Amino acid sequence: ESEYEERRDAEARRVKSGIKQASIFTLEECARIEAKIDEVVAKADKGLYREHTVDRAPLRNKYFFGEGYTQERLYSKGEVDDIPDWVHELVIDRLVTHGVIPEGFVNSAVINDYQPGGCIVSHVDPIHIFERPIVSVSFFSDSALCFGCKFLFKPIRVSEPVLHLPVRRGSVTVLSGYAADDITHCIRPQDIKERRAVIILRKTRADAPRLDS
Ligand SMILES: O=C(O)CCC(=O)C(=O)O
Ligand SMILES: [Mn+2]
Repeated sequence: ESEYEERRDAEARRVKSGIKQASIFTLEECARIEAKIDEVVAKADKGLYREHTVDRAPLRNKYFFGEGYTQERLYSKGEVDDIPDWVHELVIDRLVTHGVIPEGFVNSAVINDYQPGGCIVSHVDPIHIFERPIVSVSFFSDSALCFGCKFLFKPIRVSEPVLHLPVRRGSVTVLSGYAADDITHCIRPQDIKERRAVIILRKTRADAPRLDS
């Protein structure tokens, strides 16, 4: 019934207005990047990174490069590891060549690695920390990015998405405007049925607040 359908669809159009998607990477180019992601996981497992580079959760690990953060604040310089050369060579440079982002934009790369059933709770990328657009490239498997969900308790549930955005393996997702600023996004446990990883590429604001030593 409407007005529900009408009002949901109206906001979904607003969200979509701030979403651009690209492919660019072939599946063979994806497998190559996936091999590098596996190398990062292995290196972290051997404890070869700086402490704040690696954050571990039940079904999800995050790997912070370039900049890390926590009212959110960046860590002091040198607390997380530098962006690996392969992220520049295989991912950032490709997106620059294709005009998705300008040269020198990206100074933060985060890899999220999800096991089946993994998720990330609804949030807005800290607007006082990160410039827009926010760019992500997805790997290993197909999934979906949802907008506007609430993660509820008593009992545990995730509410209905305002927008459900399919994200194929190799998909490039570019968030701006409404989709980046005016609504949350998340990954629902139900949309991670197999291992999936994502590289999130961002520019920190020159005036982003930073912890001191
Ligand atoms: O997994 C994704 O595509 C997005 C993850 C995300 O939004 C985040 O890590 O801040
Ligand atoms: Mn996010």
